[PDB]
Amino acid sequence: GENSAPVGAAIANFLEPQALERLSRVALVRRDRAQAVETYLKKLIATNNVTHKITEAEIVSILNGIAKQQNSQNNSKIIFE
Repeated sequence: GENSAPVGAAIANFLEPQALERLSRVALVRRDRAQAVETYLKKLIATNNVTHKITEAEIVSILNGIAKQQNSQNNSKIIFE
């Protein structure tokens, strides 16, 4: 209750009921994917990105990217030298 936000409560309220259930199902098979979804939300809110939440449409799209992200790659901002 209240606006305490221990650690995961702050991000738990930034999700959808239907989307939350989906994340639980995927985590059962691939926890790595579900871990990135929960960590991604906290990353955006903790950083500054707080203009939208994660719905069933967003969670499915991000989940697909999460699995694809782990495909032997580590270049994002270090490609200018």
